[PDB]
Amino acid sequence: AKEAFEKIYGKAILSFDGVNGYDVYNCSIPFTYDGKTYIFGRVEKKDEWVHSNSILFEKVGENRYRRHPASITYNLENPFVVKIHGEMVFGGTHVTKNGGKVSDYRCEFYHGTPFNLKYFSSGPSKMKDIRLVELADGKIGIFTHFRTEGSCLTGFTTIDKVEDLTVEVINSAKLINHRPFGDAWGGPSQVYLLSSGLLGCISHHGYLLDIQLRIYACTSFVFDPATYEVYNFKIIGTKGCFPPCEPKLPHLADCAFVSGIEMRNDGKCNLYSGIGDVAEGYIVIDYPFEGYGKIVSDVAF
Amino acid sequence: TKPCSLIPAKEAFEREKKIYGKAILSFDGVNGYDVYNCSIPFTYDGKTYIFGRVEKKDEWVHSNSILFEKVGENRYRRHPASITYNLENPFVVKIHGEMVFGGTHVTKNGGKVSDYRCEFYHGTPFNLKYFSSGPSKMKDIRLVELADGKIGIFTHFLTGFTTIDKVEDLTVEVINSAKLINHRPFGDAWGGPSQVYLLSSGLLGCISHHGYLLDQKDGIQLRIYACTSFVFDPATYEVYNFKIIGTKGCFPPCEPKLPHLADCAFVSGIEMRNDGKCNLYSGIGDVAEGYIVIDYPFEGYGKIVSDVAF
Ligand SMILES: OC[C@H]1O[C@@H](O[C@H]2[C@@H](O)[C@H](O)[C@@H](CO)O[C@@H]2O)[C@@H](O)[C@@H](O)[C@@H]1O
Ligand SMILES: OC[C@H]1O[C@@H](O[C@H]2[C@@H](O)[C@H](O)[C@@H](CO)O[C@@H]2O)[C@@H](O)[C@@H](O)[C@@H]1O
Repeated sequence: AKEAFEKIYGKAILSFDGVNGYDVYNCSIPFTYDGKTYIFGRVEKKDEWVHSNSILFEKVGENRYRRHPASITYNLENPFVVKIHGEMVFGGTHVTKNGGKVSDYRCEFYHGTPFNLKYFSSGPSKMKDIRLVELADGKIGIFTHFRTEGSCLTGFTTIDKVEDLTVEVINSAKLINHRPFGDAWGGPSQVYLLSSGLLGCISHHGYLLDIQLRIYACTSFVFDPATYEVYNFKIIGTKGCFPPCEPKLPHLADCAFVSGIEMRNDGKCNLYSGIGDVAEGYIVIDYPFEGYGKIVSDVAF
Repeated sequence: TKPCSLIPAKEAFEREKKIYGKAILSFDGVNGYDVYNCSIPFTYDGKTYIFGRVEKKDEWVHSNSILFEKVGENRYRRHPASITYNLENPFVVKIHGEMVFGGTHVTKNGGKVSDYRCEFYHGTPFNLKYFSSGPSKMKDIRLVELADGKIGIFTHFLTGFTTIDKVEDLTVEVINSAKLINHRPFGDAWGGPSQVYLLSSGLLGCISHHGYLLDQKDGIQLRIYACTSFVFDPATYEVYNFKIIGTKGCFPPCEPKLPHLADCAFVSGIEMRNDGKCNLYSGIGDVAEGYIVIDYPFEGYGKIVSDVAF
């Protein structure tokens, strides 16, 4: 609601080459494959709305990524990755239009190796916020976000195998205790298995500050799959924490759309976020799940 | 019982056809994947291009559409600058001075196909912008710029036809309200529009796919696809000159993706040659793209005046 978060140990905006100067934002977390670092980016012209594609970028230098020409691209917004049963699960939002107007959107899921991803399922109509994680016992955890009916409710369910991911499973997910989130809307960008067996969630939450301001903040919480309880909900980042950048339009002046965290050698983490729907940056923050266990999941493909 | 009405015409075509040449296209830069069910070739900025459906031979419904630049005779390579499209069966047309690009976007549920619709993009060939989808489970939607500057739309429910003023006006509602064309020439064949051309007469030259299920005495069931053409009067919805113009056996040999596709040619369209004949491009056996050199199929109804010179 009104927290008192406004310590950062460093910050940067990433540079992206090979996309004709287009904006790149709302990225996946970085991942490794075959001795290199990669990231998926949402690529869009600054002056175009709902004209995104998701592109695979290879890290080529400090804070610098270049489109990898071998990879196919995906007709998707807000790409994301996770490791399930030793392979990549990749997703994003596929937008349908009717005569230029958005009419539908759904999450599309791919699995395989990073240069050989195969489409296997979509989530339900008008559900953007779906994230997967491998649980300690090898089941697959699924976070869902029920947004269509004016409500903003988060669900959680499990499946045994990734090709069991269906509309029916997602739609029937049991609701989590959402009372910690208050009037915020959103959900996880990246979910992590912790050494405790709990799940560390790095999430995006939106608020109207009261005419209103739209705020999109980087948040975290810890989730217990055994009880459906939520712990330690907090704000961990805002757009003002990142280096300045002119937002895509003025109404996005307080918009950070989180990507996720990466652990550092020094025990702190890089919090990656889309900012202003124009850029990707990171801030260096304290480990947000401190006391609930260390991250044991990885994106080392 | 009720053998498809098209079988006699298919058999007669195989007896009576005139083929002046043939080739299978070669594709570089897709890791040995199959490339089939292409767009027609087009030109842009002094080069020749074609969009291809790219899929591993032993994978079903795992396609992407890739832009290929022409390297040499019958040879194309993936153009690395282009984005790729998560689509089957890509196609192009020129409308109001720009490219309209389309293909089929497949939705799955737990690995199983649950839906598919045509997605449309517009712009220049390396800068295509998504603007609309057709209705659920309608693959074969084709556009053409009419003699009067309106946009003609062919639909498949039975083939329908309707018009719009500007490409942004292409909606599910417009497509679903299309009036049915004269069905009587087509009989009981399954089929759909492929590339549509404006003719100098103001009529439309339509390249189409038509086919049927064939049970074989001892053999397995084939899904025949043949390359067909007809001429269409947009004022009356009348169809002229419906005929077969290509079959898989006309093209160079290629082992089909699965045995039921041993007589599947899924047409792409025609390209005029300097000698007044045409290259008929087709997907063959869902594994390759080829062309056969044929007589101009709209002979007597006017010259093609539409273009894909972008
Ligand atoms: O713009 C802030 C925030 O809003 C949501 O997406 C918007 C836009 O990015 C997207 O093209 C359309 C259609 O899907 O929806 C929203 O207008 C978020 O999901 C996120 O993308 C964005 O940062
Ligand atoms: O396979 C013959 C012919 O059939 C249709 O497509 C098939 C297949 O290629 C496609 O992946 C799926 C899902 O759309 O549908 C059909 O099984 C045609 O549309 C054409 O693509 C193909 O040559």
